[PDB]
Amino acid sequence: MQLTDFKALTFDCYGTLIDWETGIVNALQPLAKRTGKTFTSDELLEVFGRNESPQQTETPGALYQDILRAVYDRIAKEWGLEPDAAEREEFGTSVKNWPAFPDTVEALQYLKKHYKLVILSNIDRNEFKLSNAKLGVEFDHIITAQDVGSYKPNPNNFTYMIDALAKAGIEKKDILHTAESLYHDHIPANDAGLVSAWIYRRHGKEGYGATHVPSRMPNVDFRFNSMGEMAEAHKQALKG
Repeated sequence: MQLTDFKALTFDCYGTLIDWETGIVNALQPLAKRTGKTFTSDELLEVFGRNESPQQTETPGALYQDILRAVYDRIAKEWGLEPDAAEREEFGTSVKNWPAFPDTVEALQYLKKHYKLVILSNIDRNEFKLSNAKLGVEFDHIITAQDVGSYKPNPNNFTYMIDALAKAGIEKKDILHTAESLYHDHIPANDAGLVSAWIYRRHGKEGYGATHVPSRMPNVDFRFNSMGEMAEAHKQALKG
């Protein structure tokens, strides 16, 4: 079991490559300021996660901005605030402001030299196009919840991706599914028979943050605390 055995990295984006937690914390600041309260980042992410998961209907909405706008309305209500139309508009379009993790671009640019790179996203294609401009590489394949007809962890998202990659020349055993979310990615990757690389982005933090809690702990074949550390492990494997 070696990193170099694989031909394609199939990525989660939001939480693995894009730091969506920092993006959400930043995007909630205008609304939070009106409460007069003081929130930690963990507290804001708890509020976001408790109010976003209900919006994850079985059939995906066409536009992720509609989820964010509905979340804004829910959070304004929870905080005893009246919603503001301009704040809602800015919050709903905020994916374009969500930053990459500081290590992501250099890691992706290295791994692009050696692997086919694929995206599996629950956030829609045009939002991901905005994030992609910050990620420093072109992705060979991009699969969204709108393509599949469901959100991960639905098994259809993984069979859709596996079939797409097979048609592109990548056998299932040559896929390494690389992602932070045990719930969204590694439980269904396990069930689908994929090998997993767990990027534990919250390794130095408490809890799951903006990420849904998993029903079980999945098996993972590789563990890294960052994308940069995955790239370093590949470099070390090639050196012997």
